[PDB]
Amino acid sequence: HGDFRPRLEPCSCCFRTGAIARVVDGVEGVRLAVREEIQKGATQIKIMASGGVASPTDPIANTQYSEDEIRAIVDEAEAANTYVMAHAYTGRAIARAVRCGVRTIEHGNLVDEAAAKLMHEHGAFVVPTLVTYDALAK
Amino acid sequence: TITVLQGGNVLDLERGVLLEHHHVVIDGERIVEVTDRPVDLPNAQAIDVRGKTVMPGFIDCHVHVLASNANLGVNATQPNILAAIRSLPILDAMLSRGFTSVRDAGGADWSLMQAVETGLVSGPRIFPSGKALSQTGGHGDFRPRLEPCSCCFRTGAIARVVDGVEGVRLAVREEIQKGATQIKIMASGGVASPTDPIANTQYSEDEIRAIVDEAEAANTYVMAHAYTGRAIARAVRCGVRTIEHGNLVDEAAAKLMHEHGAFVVPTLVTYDALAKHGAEFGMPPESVAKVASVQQKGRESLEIYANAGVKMGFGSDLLGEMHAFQSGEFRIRAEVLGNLEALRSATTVAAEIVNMQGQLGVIAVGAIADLVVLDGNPLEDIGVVADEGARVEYVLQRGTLVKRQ
Amino acid sequence: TITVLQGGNVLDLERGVLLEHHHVVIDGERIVEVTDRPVDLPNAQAIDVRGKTVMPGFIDCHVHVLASNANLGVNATQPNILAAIRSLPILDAMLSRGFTSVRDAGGADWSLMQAVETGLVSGPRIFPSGKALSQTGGHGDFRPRLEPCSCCFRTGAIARVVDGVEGVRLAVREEIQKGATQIKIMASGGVASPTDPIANTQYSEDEIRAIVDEAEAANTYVMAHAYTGRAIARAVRCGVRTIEHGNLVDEAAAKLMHEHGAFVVPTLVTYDALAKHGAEFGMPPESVAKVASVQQKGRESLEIYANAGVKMGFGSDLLGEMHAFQSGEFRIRAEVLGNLEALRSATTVAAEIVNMQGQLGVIAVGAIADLVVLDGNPLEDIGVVADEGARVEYVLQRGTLVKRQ
Amino acid sequence: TITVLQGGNVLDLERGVLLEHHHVVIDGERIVEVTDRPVDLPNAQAIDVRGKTVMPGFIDCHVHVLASNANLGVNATQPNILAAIRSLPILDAMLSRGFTSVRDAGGADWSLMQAVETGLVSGPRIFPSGKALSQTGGHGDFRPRGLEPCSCCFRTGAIARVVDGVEGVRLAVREEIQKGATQIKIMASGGVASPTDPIANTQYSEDEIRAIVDEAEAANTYVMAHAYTGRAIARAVRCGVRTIEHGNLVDEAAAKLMHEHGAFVVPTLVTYDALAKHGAEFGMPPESVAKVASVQQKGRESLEIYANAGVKMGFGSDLLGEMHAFQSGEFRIRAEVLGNLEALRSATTVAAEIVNMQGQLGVIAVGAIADLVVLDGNPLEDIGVVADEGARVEYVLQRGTLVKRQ
Ligand SMILES: [Zn+2]
Ligand SMILES: [Zn+2]
Ligand SMILES: [Zn+2]
Ligand SMILES: [Zn+2]
Ligand SMILES: [Zn+2]
Ligand SMILES: [Zn+2]
Ligand SMILES: [Zn+2]
Repeated sequence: HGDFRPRLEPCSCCFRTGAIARVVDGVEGVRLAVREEIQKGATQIKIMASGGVASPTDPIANTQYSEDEIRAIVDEAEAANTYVMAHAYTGRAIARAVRCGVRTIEHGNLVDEAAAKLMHEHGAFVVPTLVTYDALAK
Repeated sequence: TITVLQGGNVLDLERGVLLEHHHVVIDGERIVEVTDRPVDLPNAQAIDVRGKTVMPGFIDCHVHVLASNANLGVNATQPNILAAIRSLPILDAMLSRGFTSVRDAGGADWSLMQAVETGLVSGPRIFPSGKALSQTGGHGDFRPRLEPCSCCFRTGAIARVVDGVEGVRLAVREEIQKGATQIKIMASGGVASPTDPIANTQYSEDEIRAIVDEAEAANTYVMAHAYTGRAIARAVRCGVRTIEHGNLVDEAAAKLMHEHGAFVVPTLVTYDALAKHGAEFGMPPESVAKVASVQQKGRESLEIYANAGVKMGFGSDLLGEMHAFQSGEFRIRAEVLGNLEALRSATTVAAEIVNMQGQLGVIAVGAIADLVVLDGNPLEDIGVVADEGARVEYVLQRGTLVKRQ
Repeated sequence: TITVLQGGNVLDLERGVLLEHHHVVIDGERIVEVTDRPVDLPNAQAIDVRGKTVMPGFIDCHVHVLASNANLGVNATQPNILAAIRSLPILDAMLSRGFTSVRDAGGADWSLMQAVETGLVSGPRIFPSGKALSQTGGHGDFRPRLEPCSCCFRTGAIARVVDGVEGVRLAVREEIQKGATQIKIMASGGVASPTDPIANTQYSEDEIRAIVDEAEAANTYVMAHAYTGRAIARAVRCGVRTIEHGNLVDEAAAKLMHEHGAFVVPTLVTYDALAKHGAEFGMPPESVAKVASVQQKGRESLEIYANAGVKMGFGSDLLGEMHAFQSGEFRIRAEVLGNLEALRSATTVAAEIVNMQGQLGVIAVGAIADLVVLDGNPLEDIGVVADEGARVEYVLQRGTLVKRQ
Repeated sequence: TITVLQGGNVLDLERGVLLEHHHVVIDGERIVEVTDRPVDLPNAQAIDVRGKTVMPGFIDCHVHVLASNANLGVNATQPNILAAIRSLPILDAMLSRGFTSVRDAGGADWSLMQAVETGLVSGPRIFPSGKALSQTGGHGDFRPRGLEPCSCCFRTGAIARVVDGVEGVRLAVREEIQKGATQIKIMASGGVASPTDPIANTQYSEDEIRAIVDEAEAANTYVMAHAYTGRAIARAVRCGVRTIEHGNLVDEAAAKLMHEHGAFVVPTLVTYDALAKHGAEFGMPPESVAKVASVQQKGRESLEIYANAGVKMGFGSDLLGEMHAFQSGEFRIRAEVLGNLEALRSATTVAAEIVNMQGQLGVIAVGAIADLVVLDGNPLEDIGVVADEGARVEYVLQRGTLVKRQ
């Protein structure tokens, strides 16, 4: 959901201040990236854990990151006494993310009650963002 | 507007009969009516299909559209534009043979699939794998027996070499970003590659599992090249959906396959072709050495699969000028299982493999209008489909008529 | 075997007259006889050409065969196999307009050349430049106004970016290894690039001299893109042999060009097309700001060149769907210099540019059978050529007949 | 629409006289009339400038807009988005003092230029250099005497980049021009604000400099060059650099050579006074303030040498950090040696020539761009009406529109 490359590859050495996301894969890759972000003084960690609307190549129904990666990220955030926030639409995408230990779910427009129940139980929060969809409608 | 195939004998595959003098009505790209009514045609393109079999367009679940010559090593090193050009005839010939859809097993990309869909290029609908994943020294590694590798994708390479869990994870995420519809791996040694004996397994289980997971994360599946029962069993246990070739199964592995709900796509016709014109068409001499063994159990494997109840899809896997023999696989399969089965393999079972059950491989209301009009009855003579081409005189694709023969 | 175009009016260009009812005799790929003899036809393919002009195939000295859309930036970034596919119509159309040879000004390679020569693909013989050389921020640099840089050659890319004496030396050596027939460089600001104003020069004299040398070492020459008299003069003084566009010469630069024996290839049609459909066909707004100025002196320059006695070749340089207007350059030139000269630019002078003196661009004994058959006389009505292919009904290429219209 | 400054005393600079009660009529972004012919347009938008001097807006030929603190080492290492933010008050303040154009001498890029031109940000028009070119250990190289690691990407707070070698510089110039520099800045000498280079010695080979000049000329611009001594100056000019920065230690030999080649100078005397008082105080390293003692001596003196050899002089300040406030003081310093006509010429007619905008800026004439300052008093007799930190300028107009009311 953060990869804005159109449908060749090798990206990009260094960070543009206009960039929302960075692209990192792999357990050691994410682990580092979280440590880098916390060093640079983030207060919490955002990940994309499902497809979205604003990115070119990902349909919304599919999931992002392995459970190993997400678990590594949640651990590195907890290690710095903070939490992970996670962008995620479907109940399938939410449920996994929550059980990997993420604390807040962003958007969450397509929950079933099963995933909702799991959220409540784990004590995870949701941050709906309904207004953006009406604006992107018009 | 709107089209009617009138007076045909519509092949219904789940009941296993022709339905004579049934009309089929196409609106846009979809089939709207199948009936033996006198039908109410005002502004319909009538095409008269009296006493000729009309069946769903064929689906081939294992092609390499870009294999324009039998030495895959030298196929990879041909210049890009030239690799692309040489695939254009291959795509045309397939379509004229009745094949309105193909699953490409490494080579074709999303661009090629777009080129047929926008109509820039004549061919079957492509379901591209992107590039097959291969471990180092694997069935996709075409380096001879020193190697530093190679940081740019040649458009005529069938495969790419990637090792390790994060390596393969990233490669799948790449391939799906570039727009693969499914993921191909090499889970065993093969024939067309320099260094791997056929009995050996490829990729650890951690690698395969990682790959399967990334495919499922993008709501698709992994197809896996595998010969022996050992190489098949572990691939299926890791979660691969379709097995390619599969010539050396035991019934143990077939039972496991059936239990997991895994498909096979045998490609027997490629071994018969590689037998006759192997070293002749420029495939390296020690690769034709390996081709002797797999074709033996080839027909025998078909029986094991049917006995275990494992669904079987149609596949050629022909390379280079041997691409002509594509339709002969129908015969090969009809000789072992009934020619009802042979036709089912390329239609209903196929459509399921590519997740288009109800969309392709069946003449029914709501389905896509990918039709073949056939001079004769395939249900009694398999030769009407299995003769290089010959006896197919209409090919319809997504509503429109693309071949008149 | 053997072919006769009988009873045509053969255009002889150095005398400037039609030769009525002269038969032309083709054996293999070569012209064997040109005569008004009743000719001794036993087994020849007679094609009747009574009352129709037969002239050499046209040679366009500046095309971009791969420029399939007007934004050369986005052209570069389109997928490889698509870039290749999309050039096929472009090549086909050029030929059917009567162009049997093109010199490609960056984009096309040896593989494309081969595709047409082996007859895998329809179109003109190509004299490929490989990739246009361009300094950073130069006319072939398509990055917008803090830049990371790439390392693999996209097949839609017109240019590559190389700087430094050694860098350009290596680049020339590389291009010729890959099979370039001549070397293209950008020696000045242009129109189709984002960051360079047209008035300024590109590459040091050191870099250009090195490039020319590496060219000459492979017994070929350099073609140079250049507008103003200042940018031109220094390129000629470094020893570049052809000068592309050249819209803003003064007579001091023209005189020098004459003195050194340097050609020009103006490309006037492309500015008229970019005038009408510039921002309309997807070329960036600040590039069409730059197209206003160069077309002004465009026609005027031809007179300057003619006056100082500088040999002029035919060039279109059209991009994207504007490729159709190719023949229109005949009109534009015929309106300023006679339509003799206009025809000379695409035949006798053109062949000299590509070093095929006596091989192409002349109907004579021993020359290559690249013929156009024309319904009308171009020596009086230039429109019989300059009408997008309307009045050309036969195109012969290396002996064989390729267009019947 | 249309604007009139009415009844102003229009400074004409080539004659050196006020023209009292002349009206100046702006249409769009251009000046269309300077006259005393009563103007008849009610549709206009008018501003009463009775008994007030209206002159062209000032141009400063040497600033570092991004130098938000006096330690250029630590300026380079500040986070990007902060580096940007902190330059906004600097820009806004320069504009209020009457500077409507500035030539940035490394730091500011094309993005900043755009930000003011599209009006996203308040400040003078910028003529960006991008980044100053410097050799290793050069006036641009802020690495301590170690060492030799490091550096990947361009920090937006960095004044310079280090590049060495003929091809290296050639490529760097092309890069800088592609990124949208209007001219090229190089260090051709030791300096004051860098750790390792004593001011006496020269920087860059003649091959390097001459390659730099060529690439700049190929892009129809010029090279500006930082140099102190007559030795360092002469060779720079021999290699074809068009303007020389600072130049505090000329001999009349170099000056004469400068006049001959048509090369300009931009002294920046004010910065050395500021670094004298508040040098080590505002956080510039203790051995950089050791170097500042010497250059200010010959500073005032050099002005006379330049005048004598007839070498054109442009206004420059080159202030760092909070010392940015002293910008206008450079007028008084220059007035005290050469006439205050000359002081005003340096920031107008001469400056606009330096930035190749002769006739476009620095002159109130028909067809020129409407960059105007309205001044309470007459600078031709009291230089303090300009040299007193924004005190006596109550109107600033930029490309037609009014941007400061004070
Ligand atoms: Zn989000
Ligand atoms: Zn295979
Ligand atoms: Zn295969
Ligand atoms: Zn050009
Ligand atoms: Zn061109
Ligand atoms: Zn300086
Ligand atoms: Zn400075």
